[PDB]
Amino acid sequence: SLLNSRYKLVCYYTNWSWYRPGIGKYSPEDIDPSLCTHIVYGFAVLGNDGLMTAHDTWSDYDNRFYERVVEYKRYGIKVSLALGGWNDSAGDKYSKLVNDPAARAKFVQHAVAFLEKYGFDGLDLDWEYPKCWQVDCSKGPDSDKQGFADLVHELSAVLKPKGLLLSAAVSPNKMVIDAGYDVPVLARLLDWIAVMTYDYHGQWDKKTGHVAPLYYHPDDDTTYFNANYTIHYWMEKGTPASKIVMGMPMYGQSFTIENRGIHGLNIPVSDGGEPGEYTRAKGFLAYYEICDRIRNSGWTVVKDPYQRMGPYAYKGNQWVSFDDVEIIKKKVNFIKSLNLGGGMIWALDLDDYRNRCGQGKHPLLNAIKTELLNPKI
Ligand SMILES: N[C@@H]1[C@@H](O)[C@H](O[C@@H]2O[C@H](CO)[C@@H](O[C@@H]3O[C@H](CO)[C@@H](O[C@@H]4O[C@H](CO)[C@@H](O[C@@H]5O[C@H](CO)[C@@H](O[C@@H]6O[C@H](CO)[C@@H](O[C@@H]7O[C@H](CO)[C@@H](O[C@@H]8O[C@H](CO)[C@@H](O)[C@H](O)[C@H]8N)[C@H](O)[C@H]7N)[C@H](O)[C@H]6N)[C@H](O)[C@H]5N)[C@H](O)[C@H]4N)[C@H](O)[C@H]3N)[C@H](O)[C@H]2N)[C@@H](CO)O[C@H]1O
Ligand SMILES: *[C@@H]1O[C@H](CO)[C@@H](O[C@@H]2O[C@H](CO)[C@@H](O)[C@H](O)[C@H]2NC(C)=O)[C@H](O)[C@H]1NC(C)=O
Repeated sequence: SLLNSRYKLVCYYTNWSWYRPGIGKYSPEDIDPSLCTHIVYGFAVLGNDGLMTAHDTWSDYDNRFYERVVEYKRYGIKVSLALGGWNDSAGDKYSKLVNDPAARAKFVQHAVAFLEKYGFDGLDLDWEYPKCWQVDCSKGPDSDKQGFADLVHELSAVLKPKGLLLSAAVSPNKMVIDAGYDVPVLARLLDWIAVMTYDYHGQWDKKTGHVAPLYYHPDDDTTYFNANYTIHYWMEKGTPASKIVMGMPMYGQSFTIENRGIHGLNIPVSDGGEPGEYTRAKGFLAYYEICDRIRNSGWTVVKDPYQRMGPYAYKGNQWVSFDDVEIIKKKVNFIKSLNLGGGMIWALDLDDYRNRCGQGKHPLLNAIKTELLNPKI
């Protein structure tokens, strides 16, 4: 079992996946307890009073979603609550908090009481990002770095004596890592660091690219935009391998390409791809939306024979890059070879949990589990 192994498999849960039609609906009881060692509930948010608060009272509270995910502690899974996420990280409110010691002191006592009220095992910090607010390093003050480090210390000082966990989801981008993170302090105090080794490329690049390359590719604009560089950089900055869990995407980045005639990497893009029926977000497709396009709508798949990155698929002017089972096995062997703490997925509700594509239920996540449990490297 994963729980008896030397590896973590940290699964993000998202409360908003409930609000999807038909088979895209995901509920707490859809969580497969054999596939995760840790479940992280996305998200709670930062209230205007500087205190953590529920993001969606109808699900989290009225329909007892918090309690129904904390249910999984009964299997020996550790269940944490994540604070933040992309939308909540817009603007200055996390910076205002961490630069104000009085506000941090108030926040910390309330946050631990909040976790204990609902039975969470710990807190996951997902501020995107200290200093580089929503990856704009011109926006935030340098002092976000020390402020975040002191927030992590102050949370640790209250959580650790109670046996509660503290983790963070962190940038894979060199520039953001350098500006936002006091890596030695975080590495010492956090129980794990979930490196978000995905979203390296997307519609914002104005050209096609892979959501989550593992190794450098000769046509890359930089040597930094791949999981191999990112994970080694976190270690170079002072993170122990055992503290790192490597993120893997259960989804793809989609693109509307400018001309249907060329369809390779780095080709011009006019917009995000057309939204999926279930996830309804331009530029984004769940794995179960992608595999259906390939299986039943004739999308053409291009693989990398050197396995530096997963596949992409295209049809007409639509183009999506994503991870398949093959590249996932390669990434998990990479995790094992570096003796990392384990793997992480974003997110439970985006894998093909319903077996819509006939590859079995949870094909990507089961591929991770099987390779993590395989002794050979
Ligand atoms: N009541 C119910 C409700 O509950 C429910 O509501 C739901 O709630 C949930 C939760 O809030 C919602 O989910 C969220 O949905 C959103 C989508 O709508 C998601 O948003 C996305 O999030 C992802 C991340 O998770 C974002 O991804 C990021 O995107 C940005 C860009 O947008 C990327 O940032 C860019 O990064 C690149 C590098 O990668 C960087 O480029 C560099 O810039 C530098 C500096 O400028 C350059 O350097 C210079 O270069 C030149 C030459 O090269 C030199 O001369 C210079 O010297 C040099 N300095 C360099 O070239 C580049 N390397 C860019 O600058 C940077 N901007 C970022 O990386 C990427 N991570 C994404 O954008 C978001 N859209 C969100 O994640 C979800 N959680 C849910 O949707 C919501 N509905 C409701 C549901 O129905 O129902 C109610 O009932
Ligand atoms: C994985 O990433 C690491 C580190 O970024 C690469 O190892 C480096 O190899 C390059 C060759 O230029 C050197 O810059 C460093 O001297 C190496 N560092 C270490 C610690 O070996 C490694 O090449 C990358 N792997 C692949 C397969 O691309």
